[PDB]
Parts: sequence; C-alpha cells; structure tokens
Amino acid sequence: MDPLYGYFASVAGQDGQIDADELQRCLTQSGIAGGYKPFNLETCRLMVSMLDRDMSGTMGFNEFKELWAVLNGWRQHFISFDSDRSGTVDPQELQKALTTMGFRLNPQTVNSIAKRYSTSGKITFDDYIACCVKLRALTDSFRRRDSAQQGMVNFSYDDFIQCVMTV
Amino acid sequence: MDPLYGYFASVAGQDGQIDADELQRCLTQSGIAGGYKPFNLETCRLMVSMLDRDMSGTMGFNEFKELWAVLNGWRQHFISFDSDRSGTVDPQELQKALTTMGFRLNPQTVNSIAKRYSTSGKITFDDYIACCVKLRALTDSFRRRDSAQQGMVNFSYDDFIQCVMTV
Repeated sequence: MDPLYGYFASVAGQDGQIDADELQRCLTQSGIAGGYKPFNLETCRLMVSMLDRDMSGTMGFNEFKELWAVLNGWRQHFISFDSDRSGTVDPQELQKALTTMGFRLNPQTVNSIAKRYSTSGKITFDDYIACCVKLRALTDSFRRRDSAQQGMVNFSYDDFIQCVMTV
Repeated sequence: MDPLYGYFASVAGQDGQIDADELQRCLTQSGIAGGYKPFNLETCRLMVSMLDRDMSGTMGFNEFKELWAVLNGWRQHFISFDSDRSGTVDPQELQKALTTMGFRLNPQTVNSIAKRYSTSGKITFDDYIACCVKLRALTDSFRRRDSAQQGMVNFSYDDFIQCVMTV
C-alpha cells in the first residue's frame, strides 16, 4: 500500500481522477508544504497541466505520486535558501536556486524570471513552486518538439499558442 | 484631457507610474467591469505585463488608456455572449468569441484553451480577459520574431523560456 494513497482516495472521484480543487485539498492534507502556506488553486491547476498529457484536466494517482515527489524535492531546495524560515526568498537567491535544481538557463533569463515572480521584492514559497511547475512543463513541451536536441524548435503560431496557453 | 486621467491621477504614484495593484484600483474606480466582478490582482499583473516592455512592473497613463480601450472592447464581445449577465460563458461560446476577437487560431487549438480556462464548466468574465490578455501578449511576442511573416518562429530554448515565463 502506498503511503500517499489515503489522501488521494479521500477526494478522488470514482474514476480515480482528481481536478485542481481536489488536488489542492489532498496536497493540503498530505501536509507537503509542511510549515509553509498550503498551495492555492491556481498553482494546483498548473501542477495538473504539468502532468496532464491528455487535456483531461485531471490527474490520477500514479501522477499524484510523481508530483508529490517532485514537489517534495523542490521544497527541500527552497528550504536551503530560506535560512530564516520566512516562506520567502529574495530575487538573487532565486537565480542560484533555479540554477542549482536541474534547470539549464542563462543568467539573463533567470533574472527576468526572478523579476516577474517577485512580490514586494521577494519571491514566496508558493510562487517559487508555481515558477518551477510552469518551468518544468514548458521545458517538457519544448524538449518534446526538439527532436535532435539542438536547443532550437521551429514553432508554428498555432502550435506555439496552444502549447503555451494550456500550460 | 482624457476622461481616464482622473482615475489614473488618483492612484498613480510620484512618477505617474502604476503597478498591478494600483491598476487594479483604477480599473475598479473607472467602473469598466460595469456589473461584473472587479478584476483580481493576478489578472492585472498580467495586464501590466502585456504593456510593460522593459519589465519595470508598471505602466504610465498612455499605457493605461490603451489598455482600458482594449479591455472595454473585449467586455463588449463578452457582454453579447453573456445575455443572462451570468458573468460566465461556456467553452463552445469562447471559440466563437475569440474568433471574432480577431485572434485567428485553430478550432482544435481554441478548444484546448477553452478547456484550460474552463471551471465548473464555464469561463468567468475575469478568466475570459486573463485569457485574452495572455493571448494578446503572446501573439505580440511571436509577431516580433516573425518579421518575414512566415507563420513560423524558430525559438531557442532560452528565448522561448524567457518569452513565456515573463508573460
């Protein structure tokens, strides 16, 4: 029996699928934020997108399982830059943080990202996560199309729009 | 004198620049929702972002006037699909709404977005605008790079990520 199945079973529908609302509820019940403020609906809708390679708009337990482990790792990284347990990190940390967790980005990019994701000059745990989710999803969709890994993908307007608007 | 000046002057700070929060307050003050619920912060940050092309996270009064005009124009098309002034619209409507917004996308593509922006089955006014705002910003970012107007843009990974993560 999977330690996570209980939470899932609790909100999941008879089809074994949960939506962003339900996801947020069991993520909350799982206590994964562990200390920090539980994630919010919009952030959860994004986690759904990152694992919904179906346009189903829901996820199943195997996915829930995978999500939880990713999230748990990211919270670990974040905590390491949250010396003072504040639930926020500042813009400069984020460049170091983003970099040091499997993300392959140049300094410029990281800074603009750090920028857009700041509220009052700091970046909260929740926003840090949302950033990482969306960052992982888009990199997956990119890699998907970069079938020669040239770090170059020739989008078509419609593909570019649907690809990004759905994440 | 632009009729809009009074609201802007009301919230704008020293240098006549307003951030997402202040924009939220004058769009509200201006009464553009006109019955529907006031836009929430995140949708406003998205607006400020669609207009701020130097990531200062603010806009002047000329930007405010542009936005207001565009917004008001979008709520007009919304208003016609929402006869019962419920405040929402359903997926199948959206496709027709965006088509006549002047967007030019795939029926299939409009569907995935329509799905993604659906909630409880319908799309709220606010999400309708968050969608339009984002669509506008992304089509602008794509055109920029499609100078020979092919309908195709060969993105680099860091440009792609940079472009999308900041909208």
